[PDB]
Amino acid sequence: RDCVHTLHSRDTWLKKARVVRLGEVPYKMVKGFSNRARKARLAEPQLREEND
DNA sequence: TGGCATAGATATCGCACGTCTATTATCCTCAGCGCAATCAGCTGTGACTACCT
Repeated sequence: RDCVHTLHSRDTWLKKARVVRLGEVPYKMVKGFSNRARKARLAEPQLREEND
């Protein structure tokens, strides 16, 4: 479990008063969902998985 | 007598079927500007009268 870690978006990290370091690799590329993003993904499902 | 298949008995994990509160950028309102026919005051012009010759 100590090797299992929780993650947040860069915007959510900033909300948590955290700034991602330069060049940091994405620990998890996952589904992205925001108002404009959600509507765009509903427009076409091919990029719903491709957002990451 | 003894090796073990063959199904009775039983859970067991996977696929599928219900809710739930938010990994992140809206909807009306009042004050601030604008545009077009009167109306009035600044300025020009004529009528009346003062002054140098």
